[PDB]
Amino acid sequence: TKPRIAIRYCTQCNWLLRAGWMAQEILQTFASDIGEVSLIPSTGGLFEITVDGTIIWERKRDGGFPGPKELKQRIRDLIDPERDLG
Amino acid sequence: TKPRIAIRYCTQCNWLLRAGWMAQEILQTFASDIGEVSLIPSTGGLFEITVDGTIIWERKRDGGFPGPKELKQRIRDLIDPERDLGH
Amino acid sequence: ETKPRIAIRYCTQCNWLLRAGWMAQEILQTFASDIGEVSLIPSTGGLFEITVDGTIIWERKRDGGFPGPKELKQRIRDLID
Amino acid sequence: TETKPRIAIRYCTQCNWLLRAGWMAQEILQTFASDIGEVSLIPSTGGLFEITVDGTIIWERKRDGGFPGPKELKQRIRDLI
Repeated sequence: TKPRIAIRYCTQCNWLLRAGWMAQEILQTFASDIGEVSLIPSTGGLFEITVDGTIIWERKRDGGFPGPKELKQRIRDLIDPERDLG
Repeated sequence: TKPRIAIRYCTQCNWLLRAGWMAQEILQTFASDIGEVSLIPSTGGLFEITVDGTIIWERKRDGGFPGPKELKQRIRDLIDPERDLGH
Repeated sequence: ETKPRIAIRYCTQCNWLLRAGWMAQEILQTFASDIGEVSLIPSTGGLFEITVDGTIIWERKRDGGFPGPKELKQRIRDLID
Repeated sequence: TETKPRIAIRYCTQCNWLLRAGWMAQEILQTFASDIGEVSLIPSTGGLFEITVDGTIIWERKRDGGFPGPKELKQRIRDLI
């Protein structure tokens, strides 16, 4: 059972591009280790990324949007903490 | 009920880019109307797109990869064939 | 020794930015080494045209739509390699 | 400057920065559309990540401390234009 990642993003805030980019950054790094990445259109300024239900990022709490390094690290810390990302 | 869309794509075939693009084309067109689009890393030359489990594209069956028009129309046809897409 | 410059002109209104950006990435993934740049150029009514140093390798009307990634990479390969 | 801005994103190809460069290109073009002349994606070497407008640097990896978020990227472009 490989982990499942969800990205909930506000459609009218035009956050689809950044959500899709982040999905592709995740899949490029963790291709063989994750089951899927789900892009979930949402409303009202929501931007949230979960790994099997655990929030690794949420816009209000985390103060914006993640850079690729910090996103990969937070996913790694949950699914494969021993992996060196460089 | 808002459908779940899944795109299964072969990781080692370098098909992430096209899978991600199609996900974006789908979400851009059907924003509200779609529950989610899942990108599902797969192996062995698989490229398959399903709408709530119903196959709307598969590489071997359909002879390659879909253009954005045919992709959008196939999804529309499955969710409400009477819905106009302008376009 | 100067590297080819590829341009993708696309209709802004037709929402063709997504497919243009995707093609730019398919091109740079495959020919990273051999090309100098890929330029995305927002353009007017119904245009979708790809050029390699001015040479047209795809136009929407004349080629009957939009290219699949194999026939895009092959047409570039033929011109640059 | 009286021509439409030419934007260029030079990115390290061996670092797998194509994804993030193509993404920023799309963010820029989605926001500014035909107010931009072009966004050029330029395969580079050696950890380079540089964004210019008509040749003026508005972002560089080592002096700006990494990679821009969409909000700041767009504003720096807006500032010049």
